[PDB]
Amino acid sequence: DPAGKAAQYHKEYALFRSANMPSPDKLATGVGFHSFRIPAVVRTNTGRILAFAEGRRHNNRDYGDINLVYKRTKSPTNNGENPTDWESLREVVGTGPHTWGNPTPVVDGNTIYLFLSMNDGAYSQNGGNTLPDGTKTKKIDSTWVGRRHLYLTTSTDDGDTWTKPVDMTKTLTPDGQAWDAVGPGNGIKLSTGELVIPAQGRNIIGRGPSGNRTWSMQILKGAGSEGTICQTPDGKLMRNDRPGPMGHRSVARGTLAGLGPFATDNGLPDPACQGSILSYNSDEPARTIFMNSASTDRRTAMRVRISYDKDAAKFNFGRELKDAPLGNVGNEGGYSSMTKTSDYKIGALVESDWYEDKGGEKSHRCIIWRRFNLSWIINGPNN
Ligand SMILES: O=C(O)[C@@]1(O)C[C@H](O)[C@@H](O)[C@H]([C@H](O)[C@H](O)CO)O1
Repeated sequence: DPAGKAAQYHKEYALFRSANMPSPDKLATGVGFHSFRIPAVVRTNTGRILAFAEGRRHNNRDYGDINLVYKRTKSPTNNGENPTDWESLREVVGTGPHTWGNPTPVVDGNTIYLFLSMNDGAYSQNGGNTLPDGTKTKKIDSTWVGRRHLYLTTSTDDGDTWTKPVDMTKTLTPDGQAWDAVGPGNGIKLSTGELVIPAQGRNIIGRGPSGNRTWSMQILKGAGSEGTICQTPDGKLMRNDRPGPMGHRSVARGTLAGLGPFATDNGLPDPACQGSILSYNSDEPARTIFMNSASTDRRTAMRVRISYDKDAAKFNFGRELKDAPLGNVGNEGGYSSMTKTSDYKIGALVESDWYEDKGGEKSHRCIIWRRFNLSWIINGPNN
């Protein structure tokens, strides 16, 4: 890989700063957030970078009052290089005491589509969880009020503003389903122009002229809840999903006509956590980038890898992110999202956990923004 001859570049700093950190991220209304989790990042066709997250208002839990927040780079050309290159925190949607989350964006010409999940504020995945008013949640169920919804919002002004989210659950989530997830992380635009958004048990396929899409479900057998999608260099689709049990990623391949079986990929250990994947380039040699925690049991083993295979069958060892660690962000590791930047870097959002209450709800979570070039990956000491 000729990119391995270039000087290695990496830079890293916190982008979503939890309430306990200096200069914590707050909305202009003064609403702050205990934790930020569940990153998503895209480069728009202007070069601007849009970074999304869940702003978890009172604690780090997945339920309760959670708003879908974002930042953009201040210009289309600054590539997110420095902290001051990013705008202040904004909100896509925060209505009610509800959970709004699972940001799953895809760029489509001059429109950015953002899928997201939602649940009523009185419900959680497991039920019985304590809320700030002293009540306990109900368990997410198959009722309209109690089941996870799927929403879509759009921007046609480079992320500056977002349309009121539209509930797509009735057409883009299977009937009878209770829990659900879209992404989180990103969707893609295929070489043939369709949009593909990964979701629990299914892909969501957008067809139509750029910026005027209509969506349908591609139901999958054996897919995970938190999936990634990526058109590999051979032109095929690949789902690379978070497994149910800890162990390894679960991967399937196919086309818009259907995917083959999901199988455990023993080359990609995973602790049952979200991962991210990115088609980096089409020219020679074509590359797919993958990021996750490369450990069957912990989220603190973040690793970024390259595959040169046309089907992304094999990834290299790659680079452990801890080689370029940050010391004032807690313990890095968790969900991630990657984009290419205009200046030939990979930009990655990565969760980090201050862990002050260990795994309890009071531990503050923040999100790191990393940029690095291919050479940094290729030249890793164990690669
Ligand atoms: O960090 C996790 O592990 C998390 O809890 C965070 C997400 O907000 C949540 O929606 C998702 C879900 O619980 C699993 O995918 C099982 O359905 O996972």
